[PDB]
Amino acid sequence: SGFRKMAFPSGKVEGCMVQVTCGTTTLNGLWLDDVVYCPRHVICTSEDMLNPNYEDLLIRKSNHNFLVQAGNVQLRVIGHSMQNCVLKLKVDTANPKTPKYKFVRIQPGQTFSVLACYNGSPSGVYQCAMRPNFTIKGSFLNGSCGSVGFNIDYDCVSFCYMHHMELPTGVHAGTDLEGNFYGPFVDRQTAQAAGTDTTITVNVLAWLYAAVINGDRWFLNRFTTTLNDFNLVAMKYNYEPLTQDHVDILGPLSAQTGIAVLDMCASLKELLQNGMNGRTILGSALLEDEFTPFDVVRQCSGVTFQ
Amino acid sequence: SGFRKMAFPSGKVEGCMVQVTCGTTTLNGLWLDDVVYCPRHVICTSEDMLNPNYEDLLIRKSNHNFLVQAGNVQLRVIGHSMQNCVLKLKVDTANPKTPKYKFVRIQPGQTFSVLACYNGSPSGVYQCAMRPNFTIKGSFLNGSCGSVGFNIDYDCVSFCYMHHMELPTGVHAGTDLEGNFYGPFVDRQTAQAAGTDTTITVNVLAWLYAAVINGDRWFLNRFTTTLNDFNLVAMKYNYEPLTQDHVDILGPLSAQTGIAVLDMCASLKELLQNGMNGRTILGSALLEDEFTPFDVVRQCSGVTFQ
Ligand SMILES: O=C(c1cc(=O)[nH]c(=O)[nH]1)N1CCN(c2ccc(Cl)c(Cl)c2)CC1
Ligand SMILES: O=C(c1cc(=O)[nH]c(=O)[nH]1)N1CCN(c2ccc(Cl)c(Cl)c2)CC1
Repeated sequence: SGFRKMAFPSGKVEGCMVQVTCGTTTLNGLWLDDVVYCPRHVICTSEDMLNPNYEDLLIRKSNHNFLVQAGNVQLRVIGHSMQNCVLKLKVDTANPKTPKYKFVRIQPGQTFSVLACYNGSPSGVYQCAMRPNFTIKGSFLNGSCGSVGFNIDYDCVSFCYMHHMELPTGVHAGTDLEGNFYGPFVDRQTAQAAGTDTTITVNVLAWLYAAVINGDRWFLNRFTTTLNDFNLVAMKYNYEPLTQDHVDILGPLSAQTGIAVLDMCASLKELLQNGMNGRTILGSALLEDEFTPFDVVRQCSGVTFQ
Repeated sequence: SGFRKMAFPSGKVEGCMVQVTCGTTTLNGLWLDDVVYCPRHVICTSEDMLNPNYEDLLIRKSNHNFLVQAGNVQLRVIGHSMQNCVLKLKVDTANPKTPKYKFVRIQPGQTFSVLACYNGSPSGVYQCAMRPNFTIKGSFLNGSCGSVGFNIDYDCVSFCYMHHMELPTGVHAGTDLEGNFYGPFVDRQTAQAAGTDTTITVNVLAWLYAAVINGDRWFLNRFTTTLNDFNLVAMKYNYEPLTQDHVDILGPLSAQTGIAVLDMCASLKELLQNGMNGRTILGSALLEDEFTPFDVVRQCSGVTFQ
């Protein structure tokens, strides 16, 4: 029993991180087979950042302007190209630690682990969610660009995020591994604003089911509601609307605890309208929305990886 | 910027986990050089658990009653012995992935990362603190015994915890890697109770400094207090007393923010006496005590590992 913010084991990703330097700028890269992936803004200088023209900046570089290091070894760059907002550096050596992997573009509400890195070296791992406004609430300092987010499915690493920048509100923005930003952001040092964020309802319900599984039941009641009555109250508190697909996703947790989804929705309705009265759920005094239904199942039923 | 519950990268530990079976009982082991370390209760059957006599139970076993698997490979056990509450299984092959390591017995209030494992396979990583009552608030299911806790210092893995059991309150108890329990527990399936827990004051203050570093300042005030006046109020709320060594430990965070420790103590005094008024700090509505001063520095100044 117990319930923690649990990240995936990071070892398969640690062996893919490298350091990329172009000029006086150093950040992290991801080395898979014989390609190093990194944010294209590594090629900017201070003069370029407010409004870079990346096609111009790249035509002015050659292979030897890029220094790639994996620990002590230097990797010889033998070609370069740009895909959307990522740079792809072809190197002369295939990474012998390349895991089975794929690239996935995730949707808002999904969770992933971040391996935060500096100078090509892993510093720490943590779990976060992609917010509805396509930012993440990360923890990143100077030098962290190029750190990646991932999930593990069986034996396969699904890369879903590469870190590019911090916004003025202190939250973070980046791309999938094909270089497409999540959200309406661009890789220039202009001032950009994230849209208003909402609470991820299906995740809050998954976490209430985790609470029940761990013996925290004080918030339950005998009422029920309809999807339409619930969504009317949720909109007033800036919660995402609940769909029938969400209800079906929660099926396994409803079955395991014997509490119907629409009954759990009635409890959540009461908690939105009356607050928690200085009581806690799973050790929190706020409603938590960065666990998916799959996170809860995984952690309350015990799945491992190869 | 940002602040997360950040674990150490787990890759150096992942390569040390193995599966140990004795009879019908399987749990996890830690394979370092040519020794596998695991909880000694792997040798108990249902008849033994209420009151095992481990010296008797072990004399009745031979090397071949122990099945050790590292993935697909089976390791041949060529000797066995007991140290306190851990079993040490000598095997015929030295683990080629053995990191630089040491064994440390930690003190209450310190933090570490846990690599939760099932059947020798890593399932997830999370950060926890050793509580003042020598339990940890973990997340562990059936099959998790033998999972380890660790820190990383430069290039060295410091192992500090091996998981042995869950107590009736849902919290967890285990040993250092020389087999000595933390706290007054024993490895028999009797009912054992943990002592009353307290809040780790020096960690709460470290987390308030992290808040200031990230722009959350609403709780600050101009007052100050003395160590003796603070400790009088803290005892009333079940907070650990603050010592001069704690004050000195917080030195680097005091310097970086310009707020004296005893000024921060005056703010904490007000928060204990008046509550948080439905305001939050770093995204929490409770005072958080599982970050040490070193955790905060590491995360708000950017240290990596080799
Ligand atoms: O290393 C960090 C960083 C990341 C973070 O998350 N937090 C933090 O404090 N620093 N930066 C800030 C972003 N920068 C940058 C350069 C050129 C362009 Cl064109 C763009 Cl868009 C961004 C690179 C260096
Ligand atoms: O695998 C878990 C487990 C661990 C956990 O943390 N949570 C959970 O639900 N299950 N167990 C429970 C403890 N058990 C045990 C056997 C013999 C002795 Cl003599 C003792 Cl002391 C303990 C081994 C199997």
